[PDB]
Amino acid sequence: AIGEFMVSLPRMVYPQPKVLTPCRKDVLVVTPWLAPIVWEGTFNIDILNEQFRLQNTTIGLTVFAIKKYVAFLKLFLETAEKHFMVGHRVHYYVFTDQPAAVPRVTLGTGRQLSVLEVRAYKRWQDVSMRRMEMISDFCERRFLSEVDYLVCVDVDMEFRDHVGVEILTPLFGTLHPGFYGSSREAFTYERRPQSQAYIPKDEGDFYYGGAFFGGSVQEVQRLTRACHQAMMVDQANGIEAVWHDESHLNKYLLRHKPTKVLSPEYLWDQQLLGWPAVLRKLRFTAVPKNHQAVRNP
Amino acid sequence: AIGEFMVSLPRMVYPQPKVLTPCRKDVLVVTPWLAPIVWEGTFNIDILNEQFRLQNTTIGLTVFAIKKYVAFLKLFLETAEKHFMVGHRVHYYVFTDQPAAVPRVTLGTGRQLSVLEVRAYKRWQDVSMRRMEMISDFCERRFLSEVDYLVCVDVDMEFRDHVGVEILTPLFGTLHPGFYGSSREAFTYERRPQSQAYIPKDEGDFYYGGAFFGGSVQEVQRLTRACHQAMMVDQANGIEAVWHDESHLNKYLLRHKPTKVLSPEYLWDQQLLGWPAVLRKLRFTAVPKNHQAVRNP
Ligand SMILES: O=c1ccn([C@@H]2O[C@H](COP(=O)(O)OP(=O)(O)O)[C@@H](O)[C@H]2O)c(=O)[nH]1
Ligand SMILES: O=c1ccn([C@@H]2O[C@H](COP(=O)(O)OP(=O)(O)O)[C@@H](O)[C@H]2O)c(=O)[nH]1
Ligand SMILES: [Mn+2]
Ligand SMILES: [Mn+2]
Repeated sequence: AIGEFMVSLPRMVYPQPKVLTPCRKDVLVVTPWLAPIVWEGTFNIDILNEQFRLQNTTIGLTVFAIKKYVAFLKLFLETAEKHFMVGHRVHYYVFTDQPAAVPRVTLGTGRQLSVLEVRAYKRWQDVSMRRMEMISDFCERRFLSEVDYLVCVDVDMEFRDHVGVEILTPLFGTLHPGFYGSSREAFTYERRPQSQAYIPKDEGDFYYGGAFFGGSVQEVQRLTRACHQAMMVDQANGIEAVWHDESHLNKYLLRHKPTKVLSPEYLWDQQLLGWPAVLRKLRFTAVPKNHQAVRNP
Repeated sequence: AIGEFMVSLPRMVYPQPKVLTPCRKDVLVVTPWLAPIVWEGTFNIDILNEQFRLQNTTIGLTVFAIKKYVAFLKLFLETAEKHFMVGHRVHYYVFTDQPAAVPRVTLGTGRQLSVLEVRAYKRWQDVSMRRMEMISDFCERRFLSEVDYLVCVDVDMEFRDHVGVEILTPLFGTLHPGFYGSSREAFTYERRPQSQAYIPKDEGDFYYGGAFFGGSVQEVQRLTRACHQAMMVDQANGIEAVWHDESHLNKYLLRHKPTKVLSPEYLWDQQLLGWPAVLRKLRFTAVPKNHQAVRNP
């Protein structure tokens, strides 16, 4: 549940925090609005696991596998079983136009998977964008009654290392791996004022990735509905934002600041970007794909 | 109010966060449980002021002025008017055995003061300790219906610099200025197992000061009631914790981790400790006093 039951941590033995030693010297670990930026070295997972297990936390994970992207499910789910929220209650929600294509992946105790059938749009842009509507449609259907937090990710990915309760918070976004070191004017925000996703050149905190966001069910409902409604205004006006759902996500998180930000450890592409010294772990990574082949019949 | 009304920030122009530049190189700015540690340089007050003003936030400030400590009220309140939550709604709650001794301090718009008459205990230790019971007694009386957050401080103090909405969170404690650089075994926790405040030598995150804590009304109610109930168990067992309410506060915050920690900028004694380089601002500081004289007839 969320809202903090009154509970007490047990005695624990762990290293004392070091007030006069920074946990990272190379990166920003807190935003200007006092949201943690989650990097390895910022958290003691044992403390966090205790806190969230005592609250009996259930995490939902949404993933869309539409048309040829069903091919990504087996590795996605296998690796989620190794690395995502292990020890906590997990409910996977696989949205697909092909239920019979969902692989039979063996789940650990306390973990379940539901298949949600949805329609397939022709254009990959529309498939990607309509995730906001579909996630918002399923808050009342399932999520409010089944999970405490939702984590909403791309399927063309694999887990390689721990992704756990350190991410959980009312609202989070993830630093896009292409832009974490970039100046805001280089961010690929929507720059046309005729779109609802428009962000001027002198605004913006971060460039968040569309492939990994989440929060409490309430906050995810708000985000997804807002982004969908904004998309529909754009469609009525004959404009499609340059990066689709990601552009609208960025507008939303500029205006509604996240309560945690995940570092690019949580959203990476090793083929394109290697393994920089600033990433102590590569947690959730792109699986190589040929856009043209996989997005079209 | 608290619980986040759906609201949007206006357009704002401010410096871009620097992902690859730490906001402080000299101090820890986030705890191992991902609570911000509030130091100058960690926050953009303009963003935070927007967030909290859009939620129409009201902050209660409790202060006890019992027996001779009424002498501290005028400077406390005058300086709070200059530095505490300016621009936000504030409700001061002055607990005293002498209502006629509360000075007539001129308040800014949107700020009010209530005088709450309470009994005076003989021993200063009991006066200090019984604040927990009294704060807890006033959650149902006033606070739940009047304020969003409570800030609970010593009176023998003055504000010298900004203390604002950067502190606000469900539950906060403050690093005691005598111990922020100390190892845990040097912390003056209660070390006798026969007290409810007992903390073993291999446990503890920080040594929090009894003179400055707070949070949402709900969380402050929980803390104060727990500390009072623990005090009463100790009294029945013929033991008084070594540092009184501070010892019980430390036990509570070990077991129930705060969601922000304030640096010693927020609780300082310049006479005893000077102005170290690590303090960029001295915000809330001790007023010199002679313990023996001021605590006794
Ligand atoms: O034919 C498609 C196109 C997209 N997607 C979903 O939409 C997400 C976003 O698209 P994609 O991963 O192609 O975007 P990219 O990471 O390349 O920007 C995918 O991970 C899938 O979950 C899908 O299921 N089928
Ligand atoms: O006779 C007394 C003793 C204590 N206090 C209150 O209890 C707080 C804690 O006591 P004190 O400041 O003496 O503790 P110290 O800061 O010296 O540890 C004071 O700030 C007052 O708010 C009081 O009002 N009258
Ligand atoms: Mn993708
Ligand atoms: Mn004091």
